[PDB]
Parts: sequence; structure tokens; C-alpha cells
Amino acid sequence: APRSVDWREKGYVTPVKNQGQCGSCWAFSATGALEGQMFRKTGRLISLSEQNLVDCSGPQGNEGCNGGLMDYAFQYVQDNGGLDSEESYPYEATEESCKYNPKYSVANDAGFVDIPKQEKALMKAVATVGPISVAIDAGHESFLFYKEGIYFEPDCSSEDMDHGVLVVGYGFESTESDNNKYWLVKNSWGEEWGMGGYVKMAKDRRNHCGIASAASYPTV
Amino acid sequence: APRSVDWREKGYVTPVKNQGQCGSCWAFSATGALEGQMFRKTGRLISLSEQNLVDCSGPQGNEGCNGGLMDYAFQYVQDNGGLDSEESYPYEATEESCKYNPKYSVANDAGFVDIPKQEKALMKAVATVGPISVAIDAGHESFLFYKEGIYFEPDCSSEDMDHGVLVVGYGFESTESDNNKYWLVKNSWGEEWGMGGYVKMAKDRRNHCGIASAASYPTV
Amino acid sequence: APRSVDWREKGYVTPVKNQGQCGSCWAFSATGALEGQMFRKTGRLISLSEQNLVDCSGPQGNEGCNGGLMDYAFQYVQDNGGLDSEESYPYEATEESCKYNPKYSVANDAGFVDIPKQEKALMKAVATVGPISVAIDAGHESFLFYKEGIYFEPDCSSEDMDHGVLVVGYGFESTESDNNKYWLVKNSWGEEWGMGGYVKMAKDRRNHCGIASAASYPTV
Amino acid sequence: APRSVDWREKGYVTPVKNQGQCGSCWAFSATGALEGQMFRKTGRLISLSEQNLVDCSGPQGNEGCNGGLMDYAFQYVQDNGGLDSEESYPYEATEESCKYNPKYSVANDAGFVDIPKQEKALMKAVATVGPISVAIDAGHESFLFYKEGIYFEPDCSSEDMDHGVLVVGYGFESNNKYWLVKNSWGEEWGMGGYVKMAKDRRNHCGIASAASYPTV
Ligand SMILES: *[C@H](CS(=O)(=O)c1ccccc1)[C@H](CCc1ccccc1)NC(=O)[C@H](Cc1ccccc1)NC(=O)N1CCN(C)CC1
Ligand SMILES: *[C@H](CS(=O)(=O)c1ccccc1)[C@H](CCc1ccccc1)NC(=O)[C@H](Cc1ccccc1)NC(=O)N1CCN(C)CC1
Ligand SMILES: *[C@H](CS(=O)(=O)c1ccccc1)[C@H](CCc1ccccc1)NC(=O)[C@H](Cc1ccccc1)NC(=O)N1CCN(C)CC1
Ligand SMILES: *[C@H](CS(=O)(=O)c1ccccc1)[C@H](CCc1ccccc1)NC(=O)[C@H](Cc1ccccc1)NC(=O)N1CCN(C)CC1
Repeated sequence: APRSVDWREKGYVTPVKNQGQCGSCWAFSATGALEGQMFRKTGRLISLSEQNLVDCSGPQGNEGCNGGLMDYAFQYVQDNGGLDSEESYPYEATEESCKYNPKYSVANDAGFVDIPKQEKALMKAVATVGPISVAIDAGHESFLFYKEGIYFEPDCSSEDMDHGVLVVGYGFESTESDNNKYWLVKNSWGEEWGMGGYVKMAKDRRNHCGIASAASYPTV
Repeated sequence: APRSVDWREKGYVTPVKNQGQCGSCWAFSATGALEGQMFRKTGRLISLSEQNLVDCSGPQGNEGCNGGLMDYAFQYVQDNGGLDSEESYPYEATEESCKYNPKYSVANDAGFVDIPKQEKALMKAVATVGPISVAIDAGHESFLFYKEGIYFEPDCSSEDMDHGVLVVGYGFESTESDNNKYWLVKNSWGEEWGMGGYVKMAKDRRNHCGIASAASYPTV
Repeated sequence: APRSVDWREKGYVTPVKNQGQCGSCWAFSATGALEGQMFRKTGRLISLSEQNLVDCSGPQGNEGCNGGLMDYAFQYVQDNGGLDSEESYPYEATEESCKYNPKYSVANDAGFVDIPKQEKALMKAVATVGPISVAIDAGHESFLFYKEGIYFEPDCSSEDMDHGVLVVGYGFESTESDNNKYWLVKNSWGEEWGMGGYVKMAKDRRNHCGIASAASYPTV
Repeated sequence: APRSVDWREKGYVTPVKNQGQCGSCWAFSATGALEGQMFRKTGRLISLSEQNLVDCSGPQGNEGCNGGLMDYAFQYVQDNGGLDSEESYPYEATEESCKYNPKYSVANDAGFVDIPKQEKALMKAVATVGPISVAIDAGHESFLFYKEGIYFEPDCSSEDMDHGVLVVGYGFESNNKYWLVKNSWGEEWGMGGYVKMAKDRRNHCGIASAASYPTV
């Protein structure tokens, strides 16, 4: 795998979005991964509807603003035969009745891939697939307050995660250092948070915050 | 809860045993769970005597090679004040008169805990307690020839279990059908059955084969 | 197409063979497809010589134990006007000079058909033609160690195939509505590999492992 | 010696591990043997760091994912004064700079013992010492494809071995005696990651030709 990857430079990544006061991180993680795989397959980046997922993917196990899983969202898109664009089905930050319209569907998948629980496997997937949905332990105020640098939280759990985000790349401190490698992570808390909405998470430090424990992407 | 658990890596689990042609699965389930809880307490992993349970726990309700319940076994160990080591009271695969000797007792318990009949509760117990005794519907040919992968039997019953086994963890792996989650289950049919004597039972598929319907562990 | 196909039950397929430590998979894929089409034409199944292809089809672009293409093998049979039987020209697992003898030729073809690169087209061809030559990404340890069930490898590529094999059918496991679908694939690593030398490969997951990317059959 | 031995039943053996796509078998053989001897000495079974060996035992002669010797790994632990736990220094399946931390050392050794190149000597060692590091000729597809039974490969070499593994016991049919061998290719391979190798058949696959264990 290359020593660094940034899928934003290849056109796979939409701008940073903001879930608001709704626990819909899973939907933003899922649309991010499906935006990337649709671009891989079609050469077109089209922003996708988190509201569609919040309102409509209950049958696959999701619970709207009360939480969900990226894999359930990927299952919804398969079962449903499509997913509407962000433009056609804009985000409201609260759960509503489903208003899916197939005429505005711009994405599809045939299931999903769960990556094995190894940071080496996550690296290979980021390098060769595109942006990857991951879950992390973001339940520490250090994450809430993050502004810049390589995020490392001594109390982070590698097994108990609470926040779905999107790995769009990875990098290093210098070509010859094992220190302060990082995953480049797109969050969904707006661009004020962090580094324009992004965080560099510690990479190859014993699966820090569980970033490799629930990594997946849709089959496209 | 954690997305993956394997108590074998923490030292809680003895090697796979073989009940032979005796219907004593309940006793192997019980010794497995007690081995785990005793290790949790003392840091010593000591294989426990299934024969002691087969021969001696009739008063609690068990019926030797003709079946029994893990909770009855846990009750016996409490009522009896002890349980002999496997080395001291070896397995003969046929019921005989009770030969318990307190001098060779290496385990105790103070009762047991029954888990609510939901896979969500079983997962919380596995994640926080250790290996858990469970009963499954194992009366299908597919269960005999199992070699690898996630076991799913469409004819499996969630209410009528016939086999006591031990959940030592859970996890996931990508599959064709995207039913990726499994319980890691220790069987007592020897190393040549299944994956070194283990089976990955379908997890979060409507309580498949009843794995969450009679789950419990001893209190140590 | 039919819901399931197994050309072995119709007499189209020879026993599993073993290429040894020679990169001649392409020749075994090609003989398998030609064995099927010759059976379709004549009603007689005759095992065909991979060694003939390894030794003789260089002019069409093949490179013996260093790799080849099934289409180049079909072109050789057409150019050459024949291919010898396995019995007359047995397999040696190393490249040698060409000893084709037309007296022992038992097959011919008039070219080949490349199937469109998607799995609906591949299924139609398997259902209406017979066994189909395909290439897959077999370059993972999971493939070496495959035992039973439907092979799904998260890191499988749909573009970078390295191994020529033979699709002899397809079908499904479990309840049909679970979409637990597979391709039935004959390998050439002997009957100790896999399921008697066969593997069930993930079907209808967007061309998993590239099984539809280089599919063809000979015209007889 | 006893007719059969299985050190797994005595608590000497950690679960099966997976070296991945790195030629670090020697390091898994070494940690396996040191795990057994550390348990023999202390009563604690603690998984040990193959990555520590891969990254750090170059001065003893090892070459990371490009190969090594179990004896060189045992020499490193002695020279270094310790070896980190698996938990503190987990496996990355690629060679990097050495990150050994003495505060997380959980193992030590005082050298190593090479066993004479005879299966009778190997049996005595397994019976009296615990799990033994060995090297075998695993360069045959029959070994890649192994699933069950007593492994025997007519083309195996007794002198040219390429794979470090761990003998955790031995047994008998009731002919076809076997060594119980723990591999490091994960649980799917073989019998839950184990293989029964032919025992007392002219040093099949060289299993007695490079056997050793650490002194603790
Ligand atoms: C989003 C994370 S968050 O809201 O942005 C947040 C806030 C502060 C700190 C950290 C993170 C949601 C939050 C859901 C929630 C709502 C209300 C109260 C508590 C939580 N997180 C999830 O949806 C997680 C994501 C996840 C994915 C994969 C693996 C692990 C976690 N999932 C979740 O909460 N679930 C999952 C399943 N089920 C359908 C409901 C519970
Ligand atoms: C072990 C199961 S088994 O023998 O390994 C087996 C074999 C083949 C297929 C599936 C399982 C025993 C079998 C008892 C038996 C022997 C001979 C004829 C009929 C039955 N199973 C039990 O002991 C079960 C386990 C169990 C525990 C908890 C909840 C549900 C089931 N229990 C059991 O059979 N009994 C009968 C008598 N006893 C007092 C109460 C429960
Ligand atoms: C057989 C595959 S294999 O040897 O059985 C194997 C072993 C282990 C894992 C996976 C597969 C050959 C291998 C050729 C090879 C030899 C030595 C080093 C590297 C490779 N594979 C081929 O022959 C492939 C098959 C193929 C067909 C169609 C599309 C894609 C792949 N072709 C190949 O390797 N070529 C083709 C062209 N040219 C003549 C040589 C390179
Ligand atoms: C592990 C064996 S393996 O990779 O798992 C494997 C794979 C397939 C089939 C069989 C085995 C390593 C492999 C090293 C390697 C990597 C890349 C290319 C070639 C080789 N094997 C070793 O490390 C062996 C083990 C050994 C120990 C004792 C006696 C004999 C063999 N040793 C080795 O390769 N050395 C020794 C010393 N020197 C430092 C480098 C070469």
C-alpha cells in the first residue's frame, strides 16, 4: 500500500456535513462510504440523503436519531433498490415519515463488506477500495474539543465504540517515523469542529479508539 | 457492547472435550462455565469433572446420560460444597454411583444467574462475565457435518433445545448473504468435529437455534 | 435462467485434475470448457490434454507454466485443427516441446465467445451453453484454506484475477429469499483442496473476485 | 515416556495465532516455546509479542518477515533481558523499528537447548520439557491444504526445512503415530490450526532436525 492516501484529491469525498442535534452519525458515515463507491463505479460524485436513511431504514434495524449502524444503511439501499440524492431529500435533523421517491434515486448497492479487525486490513482497504465507514470511541471530551493534531486519548476503548465516521485516507509524520501515523477521518459535526471537520486519528497504536473494529463499506 | 469477544484469549477456556456416546452435554456446558468463573476468581484454569456431575447431581434434577440442565449442575456444586477436578474424577461416558471426594474438590459456586431470553442480553453477559452456558437445537444433520463458517439451519427451533454448549465469545465475518455475526460456541464432541470442536452459530438472526433461550452462568 | 444448474449431473464434466507446481491453470480451465462443449456436440465425454496446450500454444500467446489465457488455448485448438486426449498426451506439470499427434485428436473448435462482464450474462451462458472458463482473484490465503460454504473474501478484486477455473453451475443455500447464492466452480488443485476440488463462489455480489470479468467458452 | 502427551491440557499453550502474509513463522514458534516454559516456571500463561521479535532480534541474526531462527529469538530475549507481552506490543505482520519497552516485559530466558536430531530425543524432550520449537518442510501443497488426519507427504525433505512450528504433544493410532503440532496460519487451517505430523517415519519433514526450547 502507498505510504499515504487522501481520497479527497481523487474526487471521492463530498464536503463536510452536519448532523445537528440528532444521533444520525451512522447515516453520515454510510452516505460517505456510498458516495465514495458510487464515484468509484460511475465517475460521478453525488451527495446522498442522510434523511432518507433516518426516515426509511428502520426495517433494517436503524433507529433514526437514536442511533443505527452503517451496515444496516447499506442493507436498506439494497432492499430498497436505491437511495435519493441529498438535493432531492434534504436533511432535517429529526426523524420523519419516509418520503423516498425512486425517481430521485442516484445510488445503489448489493450489500456490504465487513473488514477484518486489523489495522493492516483497514489500511489495505483504504488504499484499494476508497473511503471506509468506521466506528470509533468518541465518548471523551478530548474528542468533543479536538482542534488539530494527531488525536490520542489514553482512555479510549478499542472494543466499545459509539460514533460512526469515515476514513478517507492515512498519512505519516515523516517518511522514516513509526510515530504519529494517522487515519484521516471525516466527521459529521460541521466544518467548525476539528480541522475543517476532519480529525487525524492515531494509526497503528493498538487499534486506537476501535477504528478497525467495525470498518465496512457497501458492495457496488 | 464490544463488537468482538473471545474469552479463549484471556485464558478462561480449557481444551475441547468429548462426551462420547453419553447424553451428558449439559455437564460439559456446566463445567465449561464454571471453569471460566473459577479462572476469573483465582487466575487458575483447572479442568473440572463432568463425571462427578453425571454420577452425583441427580438430587438436583439431572438424569446422567439421559439429560440434565446446567442450572441443576450449578445447584449441585453449591449444595454439595464442591466439585472434583477432571484429573481426580475422570470421564467414563456412562453413569455410575457417585464417587465425589471433597479432598479433591477444586471448584465451588454460590448459585447461578439466568439471562433474559434475548440475544441482546446474552451479548451483554458474554461481554462482561465470561463464557456462558447455553442450550441449542442441534438435532439436524447439518450440525454433524459442520466444518467452517457461520452455521445457519432454516429448520432450527428457537424454543425446543436439546444440546448444552458453551458460548466463549462472538464476532463477525463477511459472508455471501451479509448475515455476518456469530456466537463462538465450544462443543463437546472432540476436536475433529467442526472447527477444532468449535462452531460459529448465527447471531442476531431471531435467536437462531434458541441460543439465548436457556443461558446462564454460575456465581463464584 | 433456471434457479440452479449443475452440469456434472448431465455428464459434461471430467473429474478434478491437479496442475501440480506449474502455473498452467489456464490450460485446465480451457480443457474443462472444451470437454463440456465436445460433450454437448457428440454425447461423449473425453478428458483432454493440458500438456498439449502447455507445450504447443505458445504461438497464440500462452507461456506454459508461466501463465496463459483460455482464449489463447481456444485459438490454438482452432489454428491447430485439434487437441489430443489426456490419455494420449498425459500431464507432466512442466513445459516441454510440442508432441501433438493428429491421430490422437479428440476435440476441435472454431473460435470462442467472450461473455459480457457481468454476472447476469455469465449465468445465462452457464445455463444455455455449458461449463464456462473464468478467471478469479484466488490470491488470498482464505482461498488456499477453503473447506466448505460460499467463498467470500473481503479483499477480493474484480479487476485483478490471477487464476483460471471452470464454472460448472450455480445455485443457492438456505432459504431462497436469503439470496445466499453461489457459483459452482471446478478448480485444478486436486480433490484434497476445497470441497472435493470444488468451491462455491459468492454470486450476485457485484462480480466478486472478478468471476465475470474474463469468462468465455469455445465454439464447437 | 508416556504413550501420549498434550500440553494444551496442562495449560501450556495459548490460542492459535496468524502470522498473516509475513514470513515470521520463526517468531511464532519461539513465542510458543517461551510461552510454555514461562508457564512451567511461573504458572502464568501470557501471550508474548512476535512483533517484538520481528522488530528487534536482527542483531541476533533474524530477518523479520524474511526469515529467522527460533534459537536467534531465544538469544535475543536473553541478550535483551526481556520480551514484551502480545497485548502491549501486538502483531503488525510487517517489520518496523524496535519498540521494546522493559516496563512491559513478561518473559525472560537464559539461553536455549538444542535437541539431538532424532525423533526419540524429540519425544523425550516433549515428554519432560513442554512444547518444543521445531522446523519442518512445509513447502508442499498437501500441507497448505491439510484439514484432518496424520499428515504424510512422500516428497517431504528431512534436511531442508522452511517453517517454524511448535510441537505440543504426540500420540498414537492405538502404526500412524503422530506429533501434535501448533501452526501459526490461523484457526481455519488444518484442525483448528493444528496438524498431526507423522511420528517415527524416518524424521518426516525434518521435524527432529532443528528442535529446541528456551532455558527459563
Ligand atoms: C451518532 C454518534 S454522535 O451522536 O454523533 C456522538 C455524540 C457525542 C459523542 C460521540 C458521538 C450515534 C449516536 C446515537 C445515540 C443517540 C442518542 C443517545 C445515544 C447515542 N451513534 C450510533 O448510532 C452508533 C454508531 C456505531 C456504529 C457502528 C458500531 C458502533 C457504533 N450506533 C448506535 O448507537 N446504536 C447501534 C444500533 N442500534 C440500531 C441502536 C444503537
Ligand atoms: C446432550 C445433547 S447431545 O446428546 O449431545 C446431542 C446429541 C445429538 C444431537 C443433539 C444433542 C443432552 C441429551 C439428552 C438425551 C439423551 C438421550 C436421549 C434423549 C436426550 N441434552 C440435554 O441434556 C438437554 C440440554 C438442555 C439444557 C437446557 C435447556 C434445554 C436443553 N436437556 C435435557 O435433555 N433434559 C432432559 C432431562 N433433564 C432433567 C432436563 C432436561
Ligand atoms: C495459474 C494460477 S495458479 O498457479 O494456479 C495459482 C496459484 C496460487 C494462487 C492463485 C493461483 C496461472 C499462474 C501463472 C503464473 C505463474 C507464475 C507466476 C505467476 C503467475 N494463472 C494464469 O495463467 C492467469 C490466468 C488468467 C486468465 C485470464 C484472466 C486473468 C488470469 N494468466 C496469466 O497469468 N497470464 C496471462 C497472459 N500471459 C500469457 C501470461 C500472464
Ligand atoms: C516462515 C515459514 S512461512 O512463511 O510461514 C511458509 C509459507 C509457505 C510454506 C511454508 C512456510 C519463514 C519463511 C521465511 C521466508 C520468507 C520469504 C521468503 C522466503 C522465506 N521461515 C523461516 O523463517 C525459516 C524457519 C526455519 C527455522 C529453523 C530451521 C529451518 C527453518 N528460516 C528461514 O527462513 N531462514 C533462516 C535464517 N535466516 C536469518 C533467514 C532464512
